[PDB]
Amino acid sequence: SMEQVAMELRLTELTRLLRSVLDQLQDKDPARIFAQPVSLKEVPDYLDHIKHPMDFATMRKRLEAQGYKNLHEFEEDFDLIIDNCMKYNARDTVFYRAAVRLRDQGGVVLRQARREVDSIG
Repeated sequence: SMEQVAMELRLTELTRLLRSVLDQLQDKDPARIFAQPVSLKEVPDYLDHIKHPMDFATMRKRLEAQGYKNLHEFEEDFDLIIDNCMKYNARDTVFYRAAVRLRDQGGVVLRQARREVDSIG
């Protein structure tokens, strides 16, 4: 149908906007602490601590398969990256501190993304 195509153009445009949001969030992590999944070879207990691991490469795979239906789902994954880190790593660590700085900096990008998603529909 024509509606299904219009829908798919919206999903495609959302994917376009979320791709740009993802790039901007990831620039706030120049150390690449959140770039890839936590290694289960190097942290073999990780899943005993963290039940839903997340990272930017995993978010990008979902994104490129148009797996985010709306901004809320994308924010959920970004918040997992942060929140997982802040639970697994202690407050005095470079990892925890990196998550705080990413949360703080990402806030600004996410604020305007919500406006753009509402605004453009």
